[PDB]
Amino acid sequence: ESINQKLALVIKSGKYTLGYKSTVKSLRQGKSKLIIIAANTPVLRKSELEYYAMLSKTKVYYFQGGNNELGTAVGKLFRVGVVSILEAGDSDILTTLA
RNA sequence: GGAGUUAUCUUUUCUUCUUAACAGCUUAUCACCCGAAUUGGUUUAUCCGGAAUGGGGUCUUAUGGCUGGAAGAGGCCAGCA
Repeated sequence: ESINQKLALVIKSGKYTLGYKSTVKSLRQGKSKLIIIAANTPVLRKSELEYYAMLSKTKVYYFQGGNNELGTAVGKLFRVGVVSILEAGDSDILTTLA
């Protein structure tokens, strides 16, 4: 499974949140278990979500496509840089590594 | 405030007067509102704002207007020696 297939399942039973400030919260306190980082996410602010994730030792999914492919997988128009997955729910993203 | 026209006739008809550096007061655009849940802006709007979120949160520039200088000075037009 690719994570964009499983993102539609996070919407229902699980919880996600989008944003730089939203992911900054979630890596510092550690409410996110798995973040997603896209391709064309801005210069400084992308690197910090890699940093804080390695620091707290929260997991990072490095994405295949760009911000448009990531944004359509959740559901807004804008160039979604990150998706912070708090709870999985219906998503089979846990049992990818078994 | 001043004058009803040489010719029939005219006092709410025409004309003249009707003003003033600076400092203080304090507005459109931009960006840590990047970020972005939401949606003010004819609107296509990812955008940015009423409204809501962080970390602990807010800000610059600036047509005009308001206020001070001006206790004082000019000026339609007249009164005396």
